[PDB]
Amino acid sequence: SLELGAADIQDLESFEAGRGALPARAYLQSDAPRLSLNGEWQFRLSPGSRVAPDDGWQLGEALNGFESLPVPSSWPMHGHGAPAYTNVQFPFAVEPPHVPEANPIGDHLVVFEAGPEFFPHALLRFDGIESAGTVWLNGVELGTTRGSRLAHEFDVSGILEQGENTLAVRVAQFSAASYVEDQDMWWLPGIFRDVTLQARPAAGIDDVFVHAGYDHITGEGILKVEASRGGQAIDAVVRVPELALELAAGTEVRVPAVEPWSAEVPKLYEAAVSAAGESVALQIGFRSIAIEDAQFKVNGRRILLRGVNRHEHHPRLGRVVPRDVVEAELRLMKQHNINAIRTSHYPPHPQFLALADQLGFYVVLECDLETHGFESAGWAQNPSDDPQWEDALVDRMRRTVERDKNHASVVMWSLGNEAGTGRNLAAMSRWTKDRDPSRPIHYEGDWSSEHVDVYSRMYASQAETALIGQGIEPALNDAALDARRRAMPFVLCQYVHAMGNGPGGMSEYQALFEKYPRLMGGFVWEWLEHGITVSTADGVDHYGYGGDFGEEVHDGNFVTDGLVDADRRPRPGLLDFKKVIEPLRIDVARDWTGFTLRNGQDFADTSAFSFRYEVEADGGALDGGTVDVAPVAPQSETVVELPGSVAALAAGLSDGRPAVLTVRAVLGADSAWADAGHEVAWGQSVREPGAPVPPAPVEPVQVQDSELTLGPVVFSRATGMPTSIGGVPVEKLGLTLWWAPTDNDLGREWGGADERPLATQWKDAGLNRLHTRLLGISANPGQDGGETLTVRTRVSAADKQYGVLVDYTWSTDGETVGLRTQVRRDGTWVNRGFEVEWARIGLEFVLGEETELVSWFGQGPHQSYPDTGQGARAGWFSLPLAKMDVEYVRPQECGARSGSRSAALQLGGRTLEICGDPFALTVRPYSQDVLDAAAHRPDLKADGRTYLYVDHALRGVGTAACGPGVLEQYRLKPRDADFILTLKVRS
Amino acid sequence: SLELGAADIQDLESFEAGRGALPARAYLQSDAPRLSLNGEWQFRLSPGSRVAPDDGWQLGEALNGFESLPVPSSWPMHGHGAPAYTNVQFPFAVEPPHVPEANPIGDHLVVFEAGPEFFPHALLRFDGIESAGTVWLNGVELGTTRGSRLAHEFDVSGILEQGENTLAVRVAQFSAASYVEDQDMWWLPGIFRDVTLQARPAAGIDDVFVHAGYDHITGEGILKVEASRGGQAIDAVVRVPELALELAAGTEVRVPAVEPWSAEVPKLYEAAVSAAGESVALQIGFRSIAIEDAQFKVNGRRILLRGVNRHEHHPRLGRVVPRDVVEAELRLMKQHNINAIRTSHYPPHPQFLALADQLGFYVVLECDLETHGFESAGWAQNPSDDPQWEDALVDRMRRTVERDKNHASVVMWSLGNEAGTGRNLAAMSRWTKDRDPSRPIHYEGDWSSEHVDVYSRMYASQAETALIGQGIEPALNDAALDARRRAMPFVLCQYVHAMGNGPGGMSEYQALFEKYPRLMGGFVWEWLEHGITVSTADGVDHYGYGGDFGEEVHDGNFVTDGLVDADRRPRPGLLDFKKVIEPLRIDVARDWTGFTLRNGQDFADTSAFSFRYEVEADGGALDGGTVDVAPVAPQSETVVELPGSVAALAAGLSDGRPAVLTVRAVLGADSAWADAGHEVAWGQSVREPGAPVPPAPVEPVQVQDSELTLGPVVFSRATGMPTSIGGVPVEKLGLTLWWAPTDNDLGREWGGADERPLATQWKDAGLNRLHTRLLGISANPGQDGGETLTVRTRVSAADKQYGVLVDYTWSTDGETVGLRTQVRRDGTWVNRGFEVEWARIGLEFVLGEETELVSWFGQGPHQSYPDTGQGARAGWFSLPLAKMDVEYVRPQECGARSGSRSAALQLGGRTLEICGDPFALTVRPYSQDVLDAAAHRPDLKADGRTYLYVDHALRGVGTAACGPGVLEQYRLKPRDADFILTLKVRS
Ligand SMILES: OC[C@H]1O[C@@H](O)[C@H](O)[C@@H](O)[C@H]1O
Ligand SMILES: OC[C@H]1O[C@@H](O)[C@H](O)[C@@H](O)[C@H]1O
Ligand SMILES: OC[C@H]1O[C@@H](O)[C@H](O)[C@@H](O)[C@H]1O
Ligand SMILES: OC[C@H]1O[C@@H](O)[C@H](O)[C@@H](O)[C@H]1O
Ligand code: NA
Ligand code: NA
Ligand code: NA
Ligand code: NA
Ligand code: NA
Ligand code: NA
Ligand code: NA
Ligand code: NA
Ligand code: NA
Ligand code: NA
Repeated sequence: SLELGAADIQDLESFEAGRGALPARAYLQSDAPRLSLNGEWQFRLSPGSRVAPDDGWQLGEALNGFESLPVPSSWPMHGHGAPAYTNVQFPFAVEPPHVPEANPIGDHLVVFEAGPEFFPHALLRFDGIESAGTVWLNGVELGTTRGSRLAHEFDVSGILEQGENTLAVRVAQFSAASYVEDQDMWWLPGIFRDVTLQARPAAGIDDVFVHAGYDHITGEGILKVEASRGGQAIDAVVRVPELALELAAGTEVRVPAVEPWSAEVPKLYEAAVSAAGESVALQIGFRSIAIEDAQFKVNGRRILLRGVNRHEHHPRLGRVVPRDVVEAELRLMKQHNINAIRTSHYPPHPQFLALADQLGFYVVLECDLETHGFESAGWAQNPSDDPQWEDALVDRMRRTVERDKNHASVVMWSLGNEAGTGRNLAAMSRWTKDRDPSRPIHYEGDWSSEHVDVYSRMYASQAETALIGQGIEPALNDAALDARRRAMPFVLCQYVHAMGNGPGGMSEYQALFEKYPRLMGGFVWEWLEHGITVSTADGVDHYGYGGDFGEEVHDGNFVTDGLVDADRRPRPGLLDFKKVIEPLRIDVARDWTGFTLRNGQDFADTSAFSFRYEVEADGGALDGGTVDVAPVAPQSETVVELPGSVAALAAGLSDGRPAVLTVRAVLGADSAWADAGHEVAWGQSVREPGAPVPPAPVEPVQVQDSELTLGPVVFSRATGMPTSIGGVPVEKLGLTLWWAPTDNDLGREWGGADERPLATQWKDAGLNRLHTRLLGISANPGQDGGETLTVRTRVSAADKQYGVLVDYTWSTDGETVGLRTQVRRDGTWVNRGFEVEWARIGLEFVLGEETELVSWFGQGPHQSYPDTGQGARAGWFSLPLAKMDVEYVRPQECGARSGSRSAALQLGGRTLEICGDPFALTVRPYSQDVLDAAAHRPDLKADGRTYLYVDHALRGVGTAACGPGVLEQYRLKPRDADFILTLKVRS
Repeated sequence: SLELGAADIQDLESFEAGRGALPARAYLQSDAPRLSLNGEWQFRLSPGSRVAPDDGWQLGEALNGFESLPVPSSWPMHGHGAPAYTNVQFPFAVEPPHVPEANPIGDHLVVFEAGPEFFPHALLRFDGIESAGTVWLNGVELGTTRGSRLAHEFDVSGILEQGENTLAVRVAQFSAASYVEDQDMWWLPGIFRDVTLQARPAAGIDDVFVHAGYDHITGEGILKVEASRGGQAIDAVVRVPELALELAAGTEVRVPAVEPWSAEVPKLYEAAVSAAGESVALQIGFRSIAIEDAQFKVNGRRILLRGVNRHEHHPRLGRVVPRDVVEAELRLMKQHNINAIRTSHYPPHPQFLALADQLGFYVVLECDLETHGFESAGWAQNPSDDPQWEDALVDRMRRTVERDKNHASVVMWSLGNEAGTGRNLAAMSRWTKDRDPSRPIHYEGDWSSEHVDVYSRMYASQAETALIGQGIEPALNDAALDARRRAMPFVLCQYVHAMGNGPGGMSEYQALFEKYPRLMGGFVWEWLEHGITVSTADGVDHYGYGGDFGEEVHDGNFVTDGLVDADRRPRPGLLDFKKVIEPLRIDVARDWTGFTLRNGQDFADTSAFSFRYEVEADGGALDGGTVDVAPVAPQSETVVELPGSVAALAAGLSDGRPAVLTVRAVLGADSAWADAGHEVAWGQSVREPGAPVPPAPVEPVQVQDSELTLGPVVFSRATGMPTSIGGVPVEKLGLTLWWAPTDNDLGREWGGADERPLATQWKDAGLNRLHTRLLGISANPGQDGGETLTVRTRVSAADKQYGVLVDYTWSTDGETVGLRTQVRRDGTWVNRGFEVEWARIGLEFVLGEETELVSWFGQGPHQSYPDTGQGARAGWFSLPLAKMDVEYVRPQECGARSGSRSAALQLGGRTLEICGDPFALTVRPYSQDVLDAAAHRPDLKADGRTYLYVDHALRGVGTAACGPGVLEQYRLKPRDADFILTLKVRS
């Protein structure tokens, strides 16, 4: 046997869970001496095991080819190799347990000093290594690590020396473990979490298991704190000063009156567990979880999960998320009404749990297991059902549970994600149920739900969710399993996929969640986009995605699919989600005399809120103030009278004059996660402006050689289009039926014989390449000598027989311009045997000047489409042109403001005003073809023009990239239509 | 009605065949004064009718914005606008008869002088205007033209002035006529054929209709020459000096003994038809066409059509083909055994016919009609069935027939191409049959063949052609139509689509054509690639295709689909076609004592040929000479003894020594189309070399730290691959299963539930991204202390479970290296539910040095794949590296030499020799990924390496871009395989 590297590769191809580590235990804050070894290490990268040197480097002499690297790190984020993104597909041939030849091997080394406090006994702790580590201390092999987001500890007693020590870690990117770590995220090798030296004093505490239940009938806590050393129960004293408790470890007691823990009221009691040589600090939250009557209950009450799936990602540091970023993003979640987190799809940093305990989230804590890439071969060779993987998979679940078992915020254990079905998942479940019966088990991969306590699905349609909510879903074939599952509460562990413009359809899910007790709620996919910061030539920063790093196989921008960008800037979808899940419902009376208030919280009353009202009209705020609301109990509702001045305004206002009454619930005092005045919920009553009044057509049409003039409008006799309106240059006016496809429009709509993405249906139909033919121009009798001008056109596409006849009828009294647009189908809009859907029925004005400011009356300030925009409230808004856009990583249709009644564009010295029955408003400095063609934001370029879109109809955006497409009521099928606009130019 | 251009557009949207022209007539050479107005004209381009100026330009004063342009021209070939390519799809919305707003309008003007010989009567002739012309002379509108490849004449009597005249022509690119001119070719507006002034003397001859039949029983000609003036029969004298004839026009006579016209013997008699004021010169070919017993017969004999479809294209002049290019390309056709031409899909230049008469081609003369783009809407609005188009379509057929009716070479009239079915096609057929019953009618669009005389199909499979050949195809539903069609002879008006690497499957068609009398033969699609010369930045010329000129809709390189490139350089497919259709069959005896000779001609014996033999061995030609063959009658065969020295050589040669006997039929004397010695047919008998002798494995394996040495081979212990062989640096050695897709591999294979193109099946399966894992390296006992080296690998692709185990076993005696390769499937090669086919089973050697020369024993000199290479004969060949490639416009797999037994690559100072059982040999200066990625030839770049491909198996190339894919016997399904090679390096 003559090839090199055979021994290294045999270890990497091992089915075992690594070797030499201490037993799995909790992460515990203790008074034992601790030394962080984080800092600047030395690093050397080789392309595979067979050429990785065996040159004595572990002794830190002859450091040929090492350079400085921070640890913790995801090494490709610091110029060593490159990040690589795949969703489902493995980036290596699928032949477990074998590894590819191209397998980055990273050799890490650090020299440190240990004082006498680390003797005689100490350990080394590694909180994460992707994917396989071998650890040496002073040349002595301690062992190996498997389970990339799991902790490993190694005893260094007798190996650690007083004074200088040399720690060496060889890390392989790929190993047999990669076959069970196929999460949809970047592949990023490294020592990416803390490395810590911990003294282990005699008579200490190795592990602690807190049991802190709550009896909602009596108000009592039920407390038992187990403590062990070396795997044996030990005498320790547990002290809980706030509850006046001093008790022995290992004894169960009843605490007469505790305040229970929930995400809404995350009450924690400080406790210490003390042995003669070591003391552990704990935060204890008393809460009990029960499944009863097909409901998921905490402390005796059904809860509603308002969740997100949280990955660990940083755009410049990879899997290393700095603590201040964690703290800020959790506050941002609370500020957007989120109360639940799924740790997709692996345990988080160990210090994450205390923050979730403190700030208050219901946490689904998920084991590091996903074998999704085996699905394409019908799950042949799936690790989850292969006996050779049993010890490895049970070890993952054991380490997951042991680390985090003391945290009140963890309300469910999850076995993993998209790992199919099989005997090893059943083993993991059995192990967990035996070890910790206090928490229900979650796993979506096995729909029969045989080895779980809740029924979990991902992206089940609103329709199917409604059936499950009513308990009337189709039965399993096994009647015993059906009876069990039909009696389980139901959770969407992932739903309303938040990629790009979207997600649509959130309100239809939320109405079900709030109506049906069996529906626990849902976790959006996902919290964050995994953008990675890159720069073009000339150094414009932007986010990159799959394929931007030279990957042979990748999944493009499917990793940029979140509610916030990688720097935690909200996408519009987060603003809408906040409103959809708001925990108070405020229904303002149409006569402005009061509002109905529903408290949708599970435990807290409304005493934390201040209730504010404001009345706004075109001239500004007319009135505002606070109203005193007696605290409303959870799940209750009341009517609140508004002060009489508000109704008096409603009475006085002229008919047709717009006015907006807004009632808001804000924090009355600072919380841990937001300041006093932070808005939690709102409701509105709107007095809509009257429909626009088209002008009297008293101005005649003036005929020149090549132009026509009608009041302030000049028209080309060659095209029938205006060339200027009140001095504003017009380069083009035409009908629009299409938009630059969203990420959702690039997804297939499963169901229906046509499974082309909508973007492809549009391209096949020519909707992205429409052309206009002029049929005629004629003047007609107006009023008092005036005339109207009718321009008749037909819109179609090359090689197609279907079209729409579009008639524009222009009128003017010299100041206001009336524009009537009439659209009539000419031939059936069917292509390749399927009906052609439209994006919109609208007009595109291309103006020959740049727009500085856009103002409108409608919804805002952010974008809104028919099935989104919940967070866009009624009002008057004004934005610089640049802020009308949405900085999605792949540019796509975005920025429409649906429900507009009036708009004003400032174009230098003139203002173009537009009024209509509800229309969508979009304004861009580049064309739709530039938007569509652009793959990254630097591809967008302003051309000195204004592209103004006025839509009479729009389709929704749905979630077709993953899950339901646009629901029927928001789809736009071809139809005939007519609509009126008025236009005015002020100088 | 206020829009501009309404009158111009109404004329362009007219269904009528234009106006003001003289009656259609023949193109006739006459002694009447003629003046060509070709030369430098003045030209002005406008973007559409509505802005085209009406500024008096037709009077040639105030020439604001005109510049010089040659006429004839296709104006986009001279920098005015751009060529645009579509295949089927129309480049404008389909709403006949309406035209798009973007419609290039070209205003042409020339001033010329007319002498007194053009008075009192003269006409102006236009032999082609694409697509709509309006003609003025001295400001007087003469009329308009429709039918872009048809002639129009206008009477200028009373309008032409003695002295200076001003001719003005406004030409619109698009008109209602564009809907009936949807040929797959470039859209190219212009005045693209001759413009001629012709005097019309009193007592002249306006039209002539030659009727020249042949009675094959008596050998007599049957002659009647009709002559008219002003639509009335006239007294004229017909003189045919060579036949001693002086006869009256309008009288039918029997000529006692003529020599009949055929493509093989294109006998023409010079004749003159004379009235008092004008004389016409004619070339008369006596031939009669008959359909009898389901056979297409000329002069009493069934013929075999060896055809091509000929478009008119020039890479720099567009639809203008210079006469010297026409003459040369026709000679090139004859030089490649072609005897028939279809004028796809419009009449050719009027002077083309005399050349076809003279050089000898059977011509299918096709009317300018194609409505293919209506098929996508189920032929809704198809002009061919719309009564409004009847006069326009009958006018096209009338002008087609009248122009060319006197030419012996025209043996069938065709109504058009891909125009569906309908009443107007039936009218065209009825008109033609009434006017000229001497020629059968062709039209493939109506398979029922109700209004035609032959059954025509395009790209019918070899299988279906065999059924039709035997008269056993499925019946039509109408038994009367079935009886008629089953009694028709059958022609493939298009077959073996010649796009890119290919066409495969030609031999299977040819065997049928020669076996079954009902099969008339076939016309390849097509003669030429319509490449257009363009240049990159830095000025490297290359051909462009669809999309290279900014087209919104286009069909890419589907216009580069010919046997020759646009400059008439042969593609390999033409060299193979020449051999497939060779009109003599030479079958050399295996004992080299003689050959069987079949004369496959229809009329001529073999007396025109000299029969040559040559014997070649490794050292060169051993013997050669001529053999006297008594002339063999058409459709007969004989055995010819070879001189005894040839057999004596066969006897003397050592067993296993390679030797090639070639017998060739060459022209014994110059012809009109080639020189004496031009090769027409050949046959060979080959004494194959013995299989290679692997060396005795007497050399041991030497083990170094990171390398192994086995005789002259050095191996990496990290990869198992050789790093040098006899000092030749080796960068990579690995298995190949894939090739850079051909144009055919990009086509769908209709039939079978999998209609992905093969290229897509390969991409989905990862065949374009294979990776290799090393399993082990070990030495084994050899002979006399020597050892063999076995390297075990596995080849697969990321995210796939299927692989192939590949074992390489190396041996050496210090000079020769033996390489045994064993391939074993590991898992089923099925992806997406369908079996994955392979391109090949071979090896890729990447050498670290450039190759100057490639020599081999096998077939050549050009490329050969399993279902091609008919023209590649056995022999020894040697080419510079650059000449191994094939300059297809879109680079793709090409250049393999199948059937190789030995190869030698000169790499500077060393020669690498390879021997094997038959293998395919390819050598390139760039990798397969560069080849695949390249869209035009300048994308290819040499990287300083040599890419050497040795294939044990290859698949065929088929014709899947249009018509049959690879036939079953040439497909390469996954299998297990083993093969031996020997390698030697000479310095
Ligand atoms: O973004 C697509 C998503 O699809 C789900 O099936 C998966 O569980 C998620 O991890 C993510 O990949
Ligand atoms: O102010 C009410 C709060 O209720 C919590 O349960 C939630 O996590 C917060 O996001 C906020 O909605
Ligand atoms: O190259 C594809 C070919 O397809 C045929 O159907 C057509 O008759 C030809 O003109 C050419 O378009
Ligand atoms: O030399 C025989 C010749 O026969 C003709 O019919 C044919 O057009 C030529 O290409 C050549 O084959
Ligand atoms: Na619920
Ligand atoms: Na994703
Ligand atoms: Na209050
Ligand atoms: Na809204
Ligand atoms: Na885009
Ligand atoms: Na035949
Ligand atoms: Na073509
Ligand atoms: Na002879
Ligand atoms: Na051959
Ligand atoms: Na290519």
